[PDB]
Amino acid sequence: DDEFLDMERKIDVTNKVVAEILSKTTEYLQPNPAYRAKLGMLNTVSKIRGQVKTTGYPQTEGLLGDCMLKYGKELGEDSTFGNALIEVGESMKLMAEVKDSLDINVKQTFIDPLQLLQDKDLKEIGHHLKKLEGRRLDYDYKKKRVGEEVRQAVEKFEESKELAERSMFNFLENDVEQVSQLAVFIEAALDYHRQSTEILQELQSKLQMRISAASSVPRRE
Amino acid sequence: DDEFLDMERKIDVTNKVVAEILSKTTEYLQPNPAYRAKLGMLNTVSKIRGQVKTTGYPQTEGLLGDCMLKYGKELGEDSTFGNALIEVGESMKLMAEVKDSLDINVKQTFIDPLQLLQDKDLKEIGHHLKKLEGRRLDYDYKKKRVGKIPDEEVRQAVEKFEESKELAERSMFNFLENDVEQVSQLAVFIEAALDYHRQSTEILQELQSKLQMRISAASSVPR
Repeated sequence: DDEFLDMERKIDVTNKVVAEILSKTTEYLQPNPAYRAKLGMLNTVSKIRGQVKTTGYPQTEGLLGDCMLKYGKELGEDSTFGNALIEVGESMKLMAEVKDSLDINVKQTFIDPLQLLQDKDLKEIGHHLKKLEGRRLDYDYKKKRVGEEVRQAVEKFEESKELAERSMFNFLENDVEQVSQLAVFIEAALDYHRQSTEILQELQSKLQMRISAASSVPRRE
Repeated sequence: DDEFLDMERKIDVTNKVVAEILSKTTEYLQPNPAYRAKLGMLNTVSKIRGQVKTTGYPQTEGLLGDCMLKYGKELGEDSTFGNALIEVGESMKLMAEVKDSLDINVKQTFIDPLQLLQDKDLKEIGHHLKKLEGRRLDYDYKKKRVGKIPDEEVRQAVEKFEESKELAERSMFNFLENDVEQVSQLAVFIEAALDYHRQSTEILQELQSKLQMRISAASSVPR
């Protein structure tokens, strides 16, 4: 009955992390409350929606991209800054899709998975623990003489007791499944950073050249 | 005199561009309004006794890492998931530290310099033009009164009006001629985001290597 209390506190900790990792992650994607979907919407596992943001939100990078492009054009094709702006905004727009993906890939590939874990094994463990605890109470009170009752009460207490140790031990003997999940997250985060590097590197060059050409001519005084 | 009016429309767009980049950049760094302010105050630290770049605010990556550290240890020295959770949380701590540098460095080398372009170069120009509206409004006054006032009454009204138009003109010209320097400021910015992503890719990988082993060693085991 000791292991029990110990395996329990562990699933108990397991629960706290899943929720926490979920919110902390979901937040990592959209730090701004204004552009972070309702929890109700983020609580659904949509195999056709990885959206973590609110309908239409261009993503920060997109907003930084639109303005550089709008105003860069206004400045005319004769201004080095306006033309560079158009190129930088162009890049920023492509930086918004690479982010849209990070969001999506993490929603459906890491968050929803941790959610199915919540809605299945954990919830199941819960009822096994909740039924048990309940079975445990009606027995204490009853084991002090009633009137076929004391009988099928104990047998009910054991069923629920083992059944609670089964699914619970068979989960704390699972671990590795959750660890593989984490990995799925790091992988998704990896493309986002590598792909964001490639775009920025491209832009970096496109800008290093513009400066050079413009700098190899004596600016009018 | 559009050659003039064209230069004004430009300097006009510039500010709209500049101010917009200042807010969008800031929101980029800190989507969460709670720390946008705590970000415009960031200073570069001296490192005589260590390299600690404090921020004054958490980074999402840091938050997340904390939760994994806290419950990972709580799980148990024997738990595989907690053991993995601890290692992953630690990485998150570096991810955060790298985030702090993007904030600081973009603030220092892109936002402050760009705010400076406002508080000085664009201000000086906004001023000369404002100064010219007066001469131009005054000029047109004495002009509407030729024959009703001295000869120097209108002659001066033009000089200070032309000596001004040329001041606002020459001033707009120089700024628009060195915008090369601004594409240069954008280059300092991209360099910042660029650096930040690579050092992030560097951390993630190190961890992914360790995670595989962890997952492998946890499966190539008896039950």
